[PDB]
Amino acid sequence: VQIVYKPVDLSKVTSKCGSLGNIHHKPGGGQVEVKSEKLDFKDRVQSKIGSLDNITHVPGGGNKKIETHKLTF
Amino acid sequence: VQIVYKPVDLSKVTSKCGSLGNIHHKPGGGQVEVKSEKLDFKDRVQSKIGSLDNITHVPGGGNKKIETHKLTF
Amino acid sequence: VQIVYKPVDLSKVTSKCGSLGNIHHKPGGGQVEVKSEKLDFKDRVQSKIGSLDNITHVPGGGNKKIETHKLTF
Amino acid sequence: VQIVYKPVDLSKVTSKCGSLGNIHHKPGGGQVEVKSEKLDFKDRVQSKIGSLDNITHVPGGGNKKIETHKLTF
Amino acid sequence: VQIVYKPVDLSKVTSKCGSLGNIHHKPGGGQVEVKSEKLDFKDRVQSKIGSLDNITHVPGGGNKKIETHKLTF
Amino acid sequence: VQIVYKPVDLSKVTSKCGSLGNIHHKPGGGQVEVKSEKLDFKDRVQSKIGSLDNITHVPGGGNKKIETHKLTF
Amino acid sequence: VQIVYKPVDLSKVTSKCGSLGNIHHKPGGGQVEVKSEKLDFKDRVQSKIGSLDNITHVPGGGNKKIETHKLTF
Amino acid sequence: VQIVYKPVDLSKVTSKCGSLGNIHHKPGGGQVEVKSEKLDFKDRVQSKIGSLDNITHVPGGGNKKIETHKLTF
Amino acid sequence: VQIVYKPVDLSKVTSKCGSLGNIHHKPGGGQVEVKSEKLDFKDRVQSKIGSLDNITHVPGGGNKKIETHKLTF
Amino acid sequence: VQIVYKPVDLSKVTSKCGSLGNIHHKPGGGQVEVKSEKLDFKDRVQSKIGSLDNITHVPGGGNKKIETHKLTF
Repeated sequence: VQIVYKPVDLSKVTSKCGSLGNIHHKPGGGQVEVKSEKLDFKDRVQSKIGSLDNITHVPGGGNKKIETHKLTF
Repeated sequence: VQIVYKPVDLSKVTSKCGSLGNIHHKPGGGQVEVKSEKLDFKDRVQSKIGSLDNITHVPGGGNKKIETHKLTF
Repeated sequence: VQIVYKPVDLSKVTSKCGSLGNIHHKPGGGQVEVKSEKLDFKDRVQSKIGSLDNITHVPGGGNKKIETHKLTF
Repeated sequence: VQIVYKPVDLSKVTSKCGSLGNIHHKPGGGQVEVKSEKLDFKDRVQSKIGSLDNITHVPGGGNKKIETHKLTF
Repeated sequence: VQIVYKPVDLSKVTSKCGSLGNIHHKPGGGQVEVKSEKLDFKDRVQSKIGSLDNITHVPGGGNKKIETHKLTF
Repeated sequence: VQIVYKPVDLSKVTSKCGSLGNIHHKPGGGQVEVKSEKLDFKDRVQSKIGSLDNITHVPGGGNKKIETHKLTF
Repeated sequence: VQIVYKPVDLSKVTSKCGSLGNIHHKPGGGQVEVKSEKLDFKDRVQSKIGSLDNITHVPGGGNKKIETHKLTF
Repeated sequence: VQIVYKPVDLSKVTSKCGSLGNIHHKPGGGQVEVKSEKLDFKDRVQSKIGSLDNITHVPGGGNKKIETHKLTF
Repeated sequence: VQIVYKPVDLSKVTSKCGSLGNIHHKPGGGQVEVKSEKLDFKDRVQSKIGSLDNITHVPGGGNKKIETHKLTF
Repeated sequence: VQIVYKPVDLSKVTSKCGSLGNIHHKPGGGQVEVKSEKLDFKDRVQSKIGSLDNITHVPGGGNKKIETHKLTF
C-alpha cells in the first residue's frame, strides 16, 4: 500500500486601506446583576458570568488564514 | 493499493478601500438581570451569562480563508 | 506500506494601511454585581466572574495564519 | 513500514502601516461587586473574579503565525 | 520500521510602521469589592480575585510565531 | 370705610401608612441628542435642554397645603 | 378708613409611616449630546443643558405648607 | 387712616417614621457631551451645562414650611 | 396715619424617626465632556460647567422653615 | 405718621432620630473634560468648571430656619 500527500496552496490575502479615520466609541455603561448559587464545570469549559466590557478592536488589516491539515490510518 | 492527494489552490482574496471615515458608536447602556441557581457544564462548553459588552470591530481589511483538509483510511 | 507527507504552502498575507487616525474610546463605566455561593471547576476551565474591562486593541496590521498539521497511524 | 514527513511552508506575513495617530482611551470606571462563598479549582484552571482592568494594546504590527505540527504511531 | 521527520519552514513575519504617535490612556478608576470565604486551588491554577490594573502595552512591532513540534511512538 | 379680614381654617391633613415595602427602579438608560443654535431667554425662565435624569421620590407621607392669602385696596 | 387683618390658621399636617423598607434604584446610564452655539440669558433664568443626574429623594415624612400672605394699599 | 396686621398661625407639621431601612442606589454612569460656543448670562442666572451628579437625599423627616409675609402702602 | 404690624406664629415642625438603616450609594462614574469657547457672566450668576459630583445627604431630621417678612411705605 | 413693627414668632423645630446606621458611599469616579477658551466674570459670580467631588453630608439633625426681616420708608 502507498499513501501520498501533497497539499499545495498559494494565496495572497490582500488588505489595502487608505486611512481609517476618526473612529469613536462613546458608551454609557448600563448595569448587570447575576444571582446564581452553584455550578460544576468540567472538561474544556470557557464562560462569562457578568461582563460589562466594551471593546475597540481596530486593526489596520484584518485577515486570518486557517488550514487544518489532517490525515489518519 | 495507491492513494493520491494533490489539492492545489490559488486565490487572491482582495480587500481595497479608500477611507473608512468617521465611524461612531454611541450606546446608552441598558440593564440586565439573570437569576439562576445551578448548572453543570461538561465537555467543550462556552457560554455567556449576562453581558453588556459593546464592540467596535473595525478592521481595514476583513477576510478569512479556511480550508479544512482531511482524509482517512 | 509507505506513508508520504509533503504539505507545501506559500502565502503572502498582506496588510497595508496608510494612517489609522484619531481613534477614541470614551466609555462611562456602568455597574455589575454577581452573587454566587459555590462552584467546582475542573479539567481545562477558563472563566470570568464579573468584569468591567474595556479594551483598545488597535494593531496596525492584524493577521493570524494557523495550520494545525496532524497525522496518525 | 516507512513513514515520511516533509511539511514545507513559506509565507511573508506582512504588516505595513504609515502612522497610527492620536489614539485615545478615556474610560470612566464603573463599579463591580462579587459575593461568593466557596469554590474548588483543579486541573488547569484560569479565572477572573472581579476585574476593572482597562487596556490599550496598540502594537504597530500585529500578526501571529501558529503551526501545531504533530504525529503519532 | 523507519520513521522520518523533516519539518521545514521559512517565513518573514514583517511588521513595518512609520510612527505610532500620541497615544493616550486616561481612565477614571472605578471600584471593586469581592466577598468570598474559602477556595481550594490545585494542579495548575492561575487566577485573579479583584484587580483594577490598567495597561498600556504599545510595542512598535507585535508578532508571535509558535510551532509546537511533537511526535510519539 | 371699614375693611375686615378673618380667614380662619382648621385641617388635619393625615397620611398614615403601614409599610411601603420593596420598591424597585431598574431603568435602561436610552439616548438623547439635541441640536440647537441659539436662544434668548428673559424674564423668569426655567428650562431643560436634554436630560436623562431618573428619579425615586419616595416620601413616607406626601402632602402639601397651600393658601395664597391676598387682598388689595 | 380702617384696614383689618387677622388671618388665623391651625393645621396638623401629619405624616405617619411604619417602615419604608428596601428601596432600590438601579439605573443603566444612557447617553446625551447637546450641540448649541449661543444663548443670551437675562433676568431670573434657571436652566439645565445636558444632565444625567439620577436621584433618590426618600424622606421619611414629606410635607410642605405654604402661605403667601400679601396685601396692598 | 389706620392699617392693622395680625397674621396668626399655629401648625404642628408632623413627620413620624419607624425605620427607613436598606435603601440602595446603584447607577451605571452613562455619558454626556455638550458643544456650545458662547453665551452671555446676566441678572440672576443659575445654570448647569453638563452634569452627571447622582444624589441620595434621605432625610428622616422632610418638611418645609414657608410663609412670605408682605405688605405695601 | 398709623401702621400696625404684629405677625405672630407658633409651629412645632416635628421630625421623628426610629432608625434610618443601611443606606448604600454605589455609582459607576460615567463620563462628561464640554466644549465651549466663551461666555460673559454678570450680575448674580451661579453655574456648573461639567460636574460628576455624587452626593449622600442623609440628615436624621430635615426641615426648613422660611418666613420672608417684608413691608414698604 | 406712626410706624409699628412687632413681628413675634415661636417655633420648636424638632429633629429626633434613634440611630442613623451603616451608611455607605462607594462611587467609581468617572471622567470629565472641559475645553473653553475665555470668559469674563463680573459682579457676584460663583461657578464650577469641572468637578468630580463626591460628598457625604450626614448630620444627625438637619434644619435651617430663615427669616428675612425687612422694611422700608
